[PDB]
Order: sequence, then structure tokens, then C-alpha cells
Amino acid sequence: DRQGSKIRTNIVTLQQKDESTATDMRELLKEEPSIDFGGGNGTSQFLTLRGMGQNSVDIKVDNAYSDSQILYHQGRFIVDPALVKVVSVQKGAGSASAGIGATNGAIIAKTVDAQDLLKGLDKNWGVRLNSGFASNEGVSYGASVFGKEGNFDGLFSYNRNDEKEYEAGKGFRNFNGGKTVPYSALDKRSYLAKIGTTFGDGDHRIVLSHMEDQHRGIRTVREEFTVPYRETTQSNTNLAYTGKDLGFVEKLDANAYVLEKKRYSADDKDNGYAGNVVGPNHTRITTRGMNFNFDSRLAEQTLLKYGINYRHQEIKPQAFLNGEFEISTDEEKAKDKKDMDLVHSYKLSNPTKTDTGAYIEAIHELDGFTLTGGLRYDRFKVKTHDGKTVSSSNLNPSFGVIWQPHEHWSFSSSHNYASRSPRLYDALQTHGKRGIISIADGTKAERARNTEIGFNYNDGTFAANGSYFWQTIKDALANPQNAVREAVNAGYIKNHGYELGASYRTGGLTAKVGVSHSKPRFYDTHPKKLLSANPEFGAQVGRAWTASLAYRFQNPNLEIGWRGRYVQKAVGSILVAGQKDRKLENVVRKGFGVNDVFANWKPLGKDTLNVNLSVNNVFNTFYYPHSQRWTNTLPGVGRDVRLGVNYKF
Repeated sequence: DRQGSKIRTNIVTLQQKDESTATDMRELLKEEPSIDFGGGNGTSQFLTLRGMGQNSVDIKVDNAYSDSQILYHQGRFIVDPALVKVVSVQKGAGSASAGIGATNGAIIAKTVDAQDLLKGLDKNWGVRLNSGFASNEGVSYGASVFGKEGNFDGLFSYNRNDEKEYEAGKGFRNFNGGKTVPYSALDKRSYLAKIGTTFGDGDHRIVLSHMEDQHRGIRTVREEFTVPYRETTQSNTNLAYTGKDLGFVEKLDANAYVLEKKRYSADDKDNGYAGNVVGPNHTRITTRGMNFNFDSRLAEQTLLKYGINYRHQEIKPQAFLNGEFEISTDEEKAKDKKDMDLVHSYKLSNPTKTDTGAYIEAIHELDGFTLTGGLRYDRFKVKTHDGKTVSSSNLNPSFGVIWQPHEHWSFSSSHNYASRSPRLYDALQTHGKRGIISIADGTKAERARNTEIGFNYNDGTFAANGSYFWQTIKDALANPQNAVREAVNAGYIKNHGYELGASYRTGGLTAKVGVSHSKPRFYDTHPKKLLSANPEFGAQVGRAWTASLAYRFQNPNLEIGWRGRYVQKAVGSILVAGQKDRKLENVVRKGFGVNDVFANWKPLGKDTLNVNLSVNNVFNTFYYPHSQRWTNTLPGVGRDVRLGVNYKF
């Protein structure tokens, strides 16, 4: 890692996850101050990265990701850590070779492999069982089988986490006076099947994989708020190839995938967003993509990278419902009449979006000085649900340097352009009951320019890093203009800020500190101000501080520690123009402090058996996280005690 805080790779590792009691990403990455999560369970949660929300930050798993969503009242699906081997972060705009839509960062995850599960074992196959118990409130378990034979390796993994409704901190009251947050229960299931082969004497690898992650339970219409049975599923079929030494190509990595997001309601009758479909309602989003990334060496320490990005998205609702379209103290209803007339007339099909990218990037190194320059060609085609098409393309130039004058020090900067194509409207509303959703003529991709400085220090005992970033996004899209409404570029986004992290390690003691603060501001340049305060776009998070102190005893092999996360009071909407209720809102978010303690115990002295115990939110603090609407939606989890065990043999 040499870009300051810009890029943190292996923020969490499998051997680290085994020592933790966490069963979602929100807890796993709680010590990372520039990532903030909303309250609530499952897709109740909204994620922000430097204050920017999932409308711009992807979650990439095995290099497949989609940018469409189910509905704006819930966060985009966040993957279950049980499946992953490694999680990394990339903030701001990426260089040429990053992929499509790299305007703000991405959480990047890679699924587990037989090789990682075999890590503590004396042989080429194993089983892993695990169990977890949460006081507030859930039980989880899982099993895996895996191995490596000759050049083959394979894994099958199953995990379930059944959680009841959680209760919030001292002083929260239900709508009927309980402690629990209503409809916050989810029965989460995930499995992963993966086969892989290496051949060509070690130079080639093919991995085929299938993954499902599924949430099921009784869930509200708007998952972001509390007061029918639902199943929300993310599936991934992935083929990935890695070859080296292919004549003039030093390294090629390609993947191809199909990503399915499914929402199933048992009965949508009372869901206007879903059309009030009576009985089962199925909504699907299908993403296909391929990536080819090539590396050719030009000289002993200059690498050239080039490749191709293809992504196809298709939203497929159960049926269209525009014909049911309809409009509510009046006297000029003449107009309303002509409209319904107009919408009923429409012959809706499945909205789609193709994103196409080629890029070329040069990396030249000489005696500690690394220069990186690159260019991307990004092309989109968007087909809204009225058959109406619209394309654009952009050239995106990027460069950065890494300067390493001394083995303990590095300094960095980058200035990157990147573009992101307009997102298709909420999948769950694609039927059009509520209106036509078109796209305006010549509407372009959002264009980010990201510049940052950073530094990294490490002497094997003390480590530190910092970043400062500035970002401008031109042609931001939020709401559609004039109902046949259409997607338009409606203003620009500015963001700036910093993050610092430091750490200390001597003889079993580990101490870390972090701080992050950003200022995401959305500027309206369109008469009927179409920019949105929805958490999807982002939130003004208060300055976030994290720290931990942990000590590991030699006998028995045991770690105990404390962890803490403090966020300061924030004020202001992300909208420069101000955000409105149903009057301008004067946004203020109380700050809060959360404290955890945890223990990891390895009875065998090795990584094959972990016994973990933690008490999260020890003071049973009642608070609302900032990455969500400010009107006290979903509080954080109160005191939660956990006991987990994982075991490999």
C-alpha cells in the first residue's frame, strides 16, 4: 500500500476474520473511519465512503458488480463476510485500469479458496465447522469442505445466520414500547461452490464459481424505516482466468460473470412501489460482464497495461403495470386525465444498459520513483423502459506518482478522471404503475476529477498514513425532469477531506488510531432542483475516530482487546441548496461513542481452532449512525454479546 489512505488492500484477511465475532461488513470494518454504515439489518443499511453513498461506490466481489438497485428506500445488497477471503478498499476516482464507473471508490472482496481454508492444516483436504451466538440476538453456523488434488482445487461452503429483532441502546422505545427494532430479523443464507484448476506447468489458472447470498424474513415496504415475507438474493456465476508468460503478454487476467439480484415478495398488495401486486411478486436484475486485462513489459521496469470492460444490465419485473397508472381539492383535473391517457398508452419493455471500456495504462519505475499514466475510453448505451435509447462516450485520462526515497517512507499523488453512466431507475418500480421514466436527449455520464496527496510510513514497529483528497463531479444525475419523467444531468458534486491512520506494534501489543472527515456537497444547476438528499448519494458524516488496543498472551494463546468508534456531531445536508421534508430541513446529527471488547482464544495454539468472545457496544449506547436519513430512522445495535467458534480439521 503506497497511496496514503487511498487504497487499503487486505483491510481484513481470513485469518483475521476467524478471530472476530462479526457476521456482517458493518462490524468487520468498524475500525475503518472513512466507511460508515447505516443502522438496521440487511439492506436496511446504506454505505458511505468518504461521505459518498452506494449510488457511486460499488461493492465488487470477484470483480463483478452492478450499479442498479431494487428501491431507493433500501441500501444496495452488501455481501456476507462468511464467503470472503479478503476485503480491500479503493477511494475516489481510480486509474485507467480500475474498471467501469470508478468515480468514487469501491469495497472489493474476493471469495474464499480451498488454499485459504487449507492454511492451518497438515494435509490437502479439510472440513471447517463454525457456530456463533449473539445475545442481541441471533445464532449462526456454517460448514465447509475443500481440498487440492494435483492441480485441482475445490471448495463447497454453506453458512446460515438467523437473526431475531435486535434491541437498541438504553432509552430507545418501540412504537409499542418495546426495546427491539421491529422487522429487523433476517434469516441469511449463503453458499459458495468453487472449482479450480492450474495447468501449463503452473502458469495458468481457471476458476469457476457459484455463489448465493440470501436474506429472508418479514420486512417493511421501506427497509430504511421501522413501524409480508420477503426474499432478497444475490447470485454470482463467475469464471476467472489467470495466465502468465504468453509471449508478448506478461500477464492476462480475465473474468466472465452473470450476476443476479432477485426480490421475491409473498404478497405485495400493500406495497405501492411494487405496484400493489396481489400475491407473489418477483423482481429480477441480471448483469453480465467480462473483463480482459493485459500486461506487456516494455523495459525492465516499465509495464504497459491495456484491456477491455463489458457490462450488460437488464431489469425484468414480473409484469408491467402502467395501465393501472392513476393520479389523485381540485378544479383543473382536465390535465390529469390527458396524462393517464398518455401513460396507459405506453408499451413498456425491460430497461437495459451496456457499459463498454478500453483503457491503456503505463507504469514506469526508476530508483524509487513510480509514474503511472493512463487513458480510458468509456462508452454507455441506456435503454429505458419505453424503448428510448441514448448513448455517450468519454475519454478519461489519469496519472499518479509514487515516490519512495527511503525504505520506511512513501509519498503519493494522483489526478484521475473517471466517468459513470446514469443508473437505471429502481428495479421495483420498473413496471411503471407510478409513471414513465425516460432519459433526456444527449444526457451524459457523470464525470469525476479526483486529485489526492498521501504518504505512508512504516518501520515495522510504528506505522502511519494519511491522505487529502479533492473531488469534482460534473453532470451529476439524481431525479428525472418532466408523468413521463426523464433522467437528466442536473448539477455537480464537490468533495474534499482527509484521513490519517497510525499504529504501534511491540511484542503482542497492537495499538491503532484513525480519523476521517469529508465534506460531500451536491450543487443544483437545474431550475426544478433535481438533486437528491437520499443516503444512496451520500451523507455528511461527522468526523469519525477509531482506535483499538489489543494484547496477545503467549500462554495460553489468547488476545484481548478494546475497540472504539467515535463520531462527532454533524450538521448540514449533502445538498448545497438544502434538503426538504413534505420546508427546508435544518440537518443536525448527534455524535456518539461506541466501545467494544473482544477476545480471541486458540486452544490448540494454532489457527485451526478459534474461540471468540466479544461484547459490542459495552455501554449500551443509544444512537443513530449518520449514513442514513437524519430523522431517527434506525438506531444502532445496543449491547451485544457474542460467542463464536470456528474449527478446521
